[PDB]
Amino acid sequence: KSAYVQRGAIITSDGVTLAESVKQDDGTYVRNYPHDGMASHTVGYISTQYGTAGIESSMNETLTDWRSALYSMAGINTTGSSVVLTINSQMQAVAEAALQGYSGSIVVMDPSTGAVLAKASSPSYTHAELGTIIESQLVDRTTQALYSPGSSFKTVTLAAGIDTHKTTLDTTYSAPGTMEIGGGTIHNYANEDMGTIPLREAFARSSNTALAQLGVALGADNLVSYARAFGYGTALGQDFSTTPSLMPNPAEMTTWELAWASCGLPVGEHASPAGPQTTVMQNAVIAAAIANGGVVMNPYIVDRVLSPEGAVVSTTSPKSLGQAVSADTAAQVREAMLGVVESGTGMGARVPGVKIAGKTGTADVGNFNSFFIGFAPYDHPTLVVSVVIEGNGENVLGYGAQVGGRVLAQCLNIQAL
Ligand SMILES: *C(=O)[C@@H](NC(=O)c1c(-c2ccccc2Cl)noc1C)[C@@H]1N[C@@H](C(=O)O)C(C)(C)S1
Repeated sequence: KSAYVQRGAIITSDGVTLAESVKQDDGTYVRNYPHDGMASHTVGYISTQYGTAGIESSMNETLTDWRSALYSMAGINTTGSSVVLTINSQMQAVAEAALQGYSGSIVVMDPSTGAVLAKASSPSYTHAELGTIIESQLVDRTTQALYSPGSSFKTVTLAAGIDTHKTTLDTTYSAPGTMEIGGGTIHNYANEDMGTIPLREAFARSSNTALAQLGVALGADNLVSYARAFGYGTALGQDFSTTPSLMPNPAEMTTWELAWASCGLPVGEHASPAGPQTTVMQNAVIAAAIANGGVVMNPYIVDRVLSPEGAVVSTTSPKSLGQAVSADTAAQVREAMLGVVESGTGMGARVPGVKIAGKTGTADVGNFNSFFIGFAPYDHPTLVVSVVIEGNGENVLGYGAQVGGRVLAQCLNIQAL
């Protein structure tokens, strides 16, 4: 009976329709996807073969007595209501252009609300291609793929160390090329001996040996608690599905495992999952919480629902998942992240004439992935970005940062119009 009931439209915040139902002469309705290929994973689909995904799935209730027995009356009475997303089409096009030629994903988010302004996964597909045989492409690498976050997770270790008042940005750390911890070995990248340096510098240069010592000083309970307070263990998304980011049961962790976890590498062996394992969306949520004075927002992608004749049925409200760190801690972490871009591993994210802050990472998976989270402008951030570029075959060292800065710069100009 449901082919005869018109399905509501899915529309961007700037007024671009990405999904629509069209009436047949038959009486039935056919699902049409204008600008087919934009925000495909987010818009989603309902397919017998390929399953259901995205807004088509999560808002299916919304987009979907005596008259019900008459199929001829299904068309007149009740139309589906439409969904206006928080996605902006120009920011979406920006994120999609930056992923051309690469596998991975980008999220652009408003740090004060958690509104998702761009959400792109690559490789992507068109709805036309769902009517044919295809495999990778269908995985939503923003929300439904887990990755070792590598050094980008040091944002959480740093935040926890500062928030528990166990260290400060100017506290010095030995940052040798190799160190014995928990009866195993931790190395800096390239075995680089950095000598004794302040934590802000250990963070800007992404020393594993330094940040591992902080993780060990923190202990497993604190490291796991802080990860969870940033959202680990929560299925992020008010109105979309994200697979929870994972940490171990702290009681099961060893010291060596702890050392590695605090650098973003999951090496545990126990009943509970190894961690951290992250989504890109979770990485955005962390950057956003840091950008927003420590207040974690549950991200969302629907702005509002519109009745068939264009009335506002309802509006999403921003909702907090709590205060993960104090405002004072957040300002310190923001400062440390500025250092990453101004003088450490994130210089590829620099954009002349605007202050960009962030944290980079690289995780071995002979393949490695490149991560970046960041926000801008440094003073009064209005945007957050989270990026993964998957190596696969290629060396992609530093690519996440170059992509991140580019996306932020172009999204700021869009914001400005
Ligand atoms: C965290 O991402 C860090 N990554 C590494 O150190 C990592 C290594 C490596 C080499 C020897 C012993 C242990 C490990 Cl994990 N191999 O692959 C990567 C490079 C640092 N962060 C990165 C950046 O912020 O992206 C680096 C490249 C500066 S190293």
